[PDB]
Formats: sequence, C-alpha cells, structure tokens
Amino acid sequence: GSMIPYQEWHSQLQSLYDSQIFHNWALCQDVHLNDEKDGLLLRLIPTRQLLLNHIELYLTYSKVYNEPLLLLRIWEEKSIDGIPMTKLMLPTDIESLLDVQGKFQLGLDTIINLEGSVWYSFHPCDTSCIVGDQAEFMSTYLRRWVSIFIFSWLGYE
Amino acid sequence: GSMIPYQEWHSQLQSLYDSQIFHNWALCQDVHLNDEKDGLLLRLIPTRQLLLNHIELYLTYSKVYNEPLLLLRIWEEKSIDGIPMTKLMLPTDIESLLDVQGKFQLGLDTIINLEGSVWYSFHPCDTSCIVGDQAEFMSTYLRRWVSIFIFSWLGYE
Ligand SMILES: [Hg+2]
Ligand SMILES: [Hg+2]
Repeated sequence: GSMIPYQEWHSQLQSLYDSQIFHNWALCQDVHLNDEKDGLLLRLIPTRQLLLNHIELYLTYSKVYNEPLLLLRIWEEKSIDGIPMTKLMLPTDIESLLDVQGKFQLGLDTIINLEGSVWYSFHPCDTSCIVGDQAEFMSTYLRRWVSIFIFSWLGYE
Repeated sequence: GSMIPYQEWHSQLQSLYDSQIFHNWALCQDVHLNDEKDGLLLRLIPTRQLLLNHIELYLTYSKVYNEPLLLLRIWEEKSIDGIPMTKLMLPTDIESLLDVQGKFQLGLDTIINLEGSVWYSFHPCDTSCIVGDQAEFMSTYLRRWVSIFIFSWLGYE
C-alpha cells in the first residue's frame, strides 16, 4: 500500500478535473465530479476490443486505507436469442477482457456496493510503486496514479 | 491505515495462535491456521446478539494494502413455513446486528469472494490508531488490532 492524506487527494482531484485531461481524452465520453468533489466518474466511449461495450470508472478515496480506490464496471451488449440486450459485465469476464494485456489482478476479489450498484475494485498493482522513500513527489501522486491505474490498460492514444 | 509488512504479520499471527488467546476464548468453537500460516479462521459459539447464529471470522493479510483484513460471515437459522433452516446472512442484517452494538463501519460496503464463498470485509475504523512514530510498538501490532477489530464487538471472556 501507500498513503496519501485526504486533503491532498481532494485538492489533486479537483486540479485534475480542472486540467481538462479527461475532457480532452478522446476515449472518454463524459466526466463527472461528485458533490463533495471527492470522486470522479469517467464514462468511456464504446469500445469493442478496447457487441460493443461501455466502461465506467469511479475514482474514489478509501478512507480506511488512505489510498485512491478505482471502481470499475462495464456494460456489455449481448445478443440474446438474436436480440441485442445490455447487461452489467460479470467480474470473471472483466478479468478476461483485460488480462489479454496486464494479466495480473492483485489480491482478493472485491466487489464494492454503492447504493445498490455493483463495482469492481481495480488493483493491477501495489500503489506503493508511486511513492519514494521520503514522499518527495507527493504533489503529483494522483496524476501518476492515473497513468498507472488507467492509462496503462486504456491507452491515451 | 497503518501498514505492517507481511513478514511481521506472519510472525505475529503464528505467535498469536500460539498464545492460545483464541483457544481459551469462551466464544470460540474452533481455530484453524491456513496451510501457509497466512490466515486464521475463527468459528464462534452459537449466539444471538451474543434459532441461533454462527459467526465466522477469517483473519487475513491484504498484500494490496499491507494491512490485515477481517473477513466476516454469519450463519443464521430462520424459520421458514415453520421449518428451521440455515442461510448465510445478508450484509444489511450483518450491519443491523453489529451496527446496533455498536455503532459504526467505515468506507464503502465491501464484499470479498473466496473461492466462491462470500465475505463481508469488516472495518470498524482506520488502522492508523494502531501505530506510527518510528513504531516502537510494532511488534504488538497484531495484538492491538485484535483488540480493536475483534474483541471490541465480541467481548473477551
Ligand atoms: Hg504499481
Ligand atoms: Hg482505530
């Protein structure tokens, strides 16, 4: 693990949102900042290999672990009896959709339930990669975290 | 959170098991150390508020967060059409059982899937109360954690 304090997360999250980085990301359909500005929902544009899908990322702060928490869910279209239908993708399939690159998902399967909605805790790696010995680089934590936890499996380009 | 490295967790867990603190605990039906001595299963004696329940606690280590995880599930006997039957308890009720006495859970509702079994990750609070400050008390740390995460809502006896 790592630690970034909440005040630092809050600030960097607003700064990131303001930067327009997600707004000008061509992948990204729309961006939303929660009321507390604690959290950010990204909706990716329709993707087939990355029968179309729609990917949702909820960027949040875990107050228990003091680290960002990336919540994942995916809408899949599926032909049922010849009829196109939409369902929420099941985790084991999310595990296939992805590893095809980044074959490793860390730790234990973890479903986060948000007011009735089911999300996947996304953990390709240990967030401790992001910090150095002395925490010198704290100011860019979130930005670099984005590169590792998001851009790495969904290319900016 | 307050991180503890796997080496120290592993030692203290095996050490905790040795003290027989769980074996002589009145509430405890049985204690099992997983094959790797990584994790510890506690089955508790039949209770209702402390047709009866059966509570299971799995003490494990998160490599993602470098913190212990208390995994929790509960067998409740319900009377269905007049016939006693058992079921795994729903999280809302696990809350309304624990949450009433009392009284808290931090963060989002987290479900953990172990080889198909469903566990509710139990966080009465952040672990940042357990250590810090050059950590002269690190060695205890699992013992403090047990006091805060387990004995607080169960009661040592
Ligand atoms: Hg990493
Ligand atoms: Hg605490």
